[PDB]
Amino acid sequence: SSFKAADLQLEMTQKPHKKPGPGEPLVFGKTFTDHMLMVEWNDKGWGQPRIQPFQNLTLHPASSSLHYSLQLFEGMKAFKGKDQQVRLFRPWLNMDRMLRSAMRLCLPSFDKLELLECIRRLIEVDKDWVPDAAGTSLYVRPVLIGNEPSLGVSQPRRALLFVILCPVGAYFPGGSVTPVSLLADPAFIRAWVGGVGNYKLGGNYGPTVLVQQEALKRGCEQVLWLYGPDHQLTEVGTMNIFVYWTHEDGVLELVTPPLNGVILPGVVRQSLLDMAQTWGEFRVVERTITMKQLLRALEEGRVREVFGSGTAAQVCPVHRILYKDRNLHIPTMENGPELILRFQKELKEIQYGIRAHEWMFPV
Amino acid sequence: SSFKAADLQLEMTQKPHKKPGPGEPLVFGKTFTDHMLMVEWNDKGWGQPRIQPFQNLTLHPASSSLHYSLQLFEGMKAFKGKDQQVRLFRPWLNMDRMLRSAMRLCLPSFDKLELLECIRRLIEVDKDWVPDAAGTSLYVRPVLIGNEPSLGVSQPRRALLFVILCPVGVTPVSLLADPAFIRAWVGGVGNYKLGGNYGPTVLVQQEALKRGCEQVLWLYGPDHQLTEVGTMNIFVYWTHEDGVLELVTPPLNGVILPGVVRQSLLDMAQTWGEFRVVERTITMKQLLRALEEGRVREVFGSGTAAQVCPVHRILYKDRNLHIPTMENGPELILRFQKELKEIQYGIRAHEWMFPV
Ligand SMILES: *Cc1c(COP(=O)(O)O)cnc(C)c1O
Ligand SMILES: *Cc1c(COP(=O)(O)O)cnc(C)c1O
Repeated sequence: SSFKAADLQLEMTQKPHKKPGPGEPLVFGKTFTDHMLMVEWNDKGWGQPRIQPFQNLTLHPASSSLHYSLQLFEGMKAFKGKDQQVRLFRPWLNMDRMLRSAMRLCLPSFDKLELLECIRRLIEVDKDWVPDAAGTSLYVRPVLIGNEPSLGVSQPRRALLFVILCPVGAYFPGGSVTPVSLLADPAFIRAWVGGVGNYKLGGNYGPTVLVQQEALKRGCEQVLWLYGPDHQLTEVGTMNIFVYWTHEDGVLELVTPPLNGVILPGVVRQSLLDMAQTWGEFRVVERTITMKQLLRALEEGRVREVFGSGTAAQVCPVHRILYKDRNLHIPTMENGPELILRFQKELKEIQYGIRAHEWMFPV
Repeated sequence: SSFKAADLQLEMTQKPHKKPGPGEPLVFGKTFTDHMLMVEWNDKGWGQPRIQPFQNLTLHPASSSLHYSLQLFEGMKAFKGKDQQVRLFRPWLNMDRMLRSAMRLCLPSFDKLELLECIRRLIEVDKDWVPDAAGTSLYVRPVLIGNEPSLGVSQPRRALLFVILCPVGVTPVSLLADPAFIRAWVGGVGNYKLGGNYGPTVLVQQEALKRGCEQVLWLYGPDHQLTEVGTMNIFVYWTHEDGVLELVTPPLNGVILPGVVRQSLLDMAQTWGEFRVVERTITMKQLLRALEEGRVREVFGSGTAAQVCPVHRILYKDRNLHIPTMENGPELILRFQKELKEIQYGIRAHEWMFPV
């Protein structure tokens, strides 16, 4: 059986931390709120969920979370409207994804709606920490880790679920959208079919640090993850990739790679697909995109916009790709970027409550 | 630049724990020793290395070790002979591998010989925990984790290196060879002992058990290359297609973890000079043909925990493949086990052993 939100214990902080305040820079994931959610799992099942003061974790040196990466995480945002109302963006999908990640690592199952209610209560306690300035939000970070005090590679008989919160600034401060340049080198592979790249597991990220540093040395901001001998475009850093172009059959379309096992099923990715399909102005498809297809479309002037999608960036433009020592210029910014700006505006209006929408979950 | 063993902080335990005996045969890595090594790193450099009592770690909930798997480990054994002398098996190779793993994850550099001396001093302190019975030893587990209190995916500005010790204690195994499960890929990180390569294997091992097998035979590529057996390297002893008797193991092209036992078996077999010893790709097609022609003598896995482990069956594409390992002695396996034990327990003096 799962832990219940009705069994939630609340321990308030005796020493509250000084809040950043409007005007001061909010660097991504470095500032933390006053409280955290904590739920323990053992042989007898789940314990009662607790909202306790922000504090360090006490782990046994042999904890399987530190030796065999029995760890997963989620990432979603809570937004504060001008009237101080806080709302979460499609959290049910993050709960769905978190459970799939738990099953892949043989970690304990939980009830998705009970966890969501526990998270709603946590954000409610720390509601004053959610910033209200343009483009700002509260990043919610749920984590489930194996906590077995054994060096055997096996299913944990002990686990720990915790949630921490971070007030974060605008990804594009000032409102102006800025593009990223990408390094596309086939020597670096993020995931493989039959692997775990389609799950938000800690293991998929650590190996990317060295690759990102190589991208920075070569003058690029992020990595374009290529897959297969045909160099299929999969991800842009930790974002899903979208290409807005006129296809080889002459039809205007928005394309993104299909969920074949090497793509992480993003919540923003699904939201852009749902939004574009509702408009019905162009074809919306999930199909494999190769470097040779992109190269042919660029020389024929068929590419309008290329972008990445994700919780941190929302919609991020791509203007340059460094491939085979040659610089490929993508006319994303010269085209507005019309579609990116339209997606950003509509997401902003839904997120900050300007538009009523079923996608938003009130806190 | 690096932490020094000369700068070692010693904090001996008060109120020690009860040492186990053969009254209850212990499970692998569940019983721990009295002390542990601990070294902290920050952007200004390494702190003082400490031998302190076995205690819990205190980590910030945003520690990069827990979110982005900035973690690596090592595994080596210490053996106690009849004259009570404790010796480590080729630890210099484990230190080489650990530093390579560290660089791959953008974790801090350290001097390999300074860490080895700190580990020697730690085992020296907990010397009475190392058992002397047949087939028993002390498993040494060094770990290096990222410890930056940031949710940004970046090079950690804080790290933690710790070492814990475990007193630990031939039957063949059956393997599941399903191409649907991939452990590692060329261009990936399967050739490094990173925590991230192990968590995803738990469900695959459960699938092996569900299908009646004991371990997983990891296949790679369109030609179904045999890469690893569980957390062990794979060896095949056969008469190859050219009619020559040989011992083969997959090469270090990126999908194979460079095992210390693997290297030791290759070195030992090369020194004898009785048959051909090579590093070459082994495919399921080659194995199937060799089994039908009666050319396979023995197949086994190698690693610190299991040492030399016989394989008697492989379940591939819903077909059972009997490997005649046990019906061929197992001559080579027994010879490897005998010679390793002689070197390990100090019956025969060798340069491979590091005295504690
Ligand atoms: C987190 C992530 C995404 C985007 O997911 P969102 O749910 O949209 O935040 C895409 N790709 C990778 C590799 C990711 O880790
Ligand atoms: C640890 C390990 C080995 C064996 O290495 P040894 O140094 O010989 O202990 C082989 N393969 C994998 C996947 C391993 O994790």
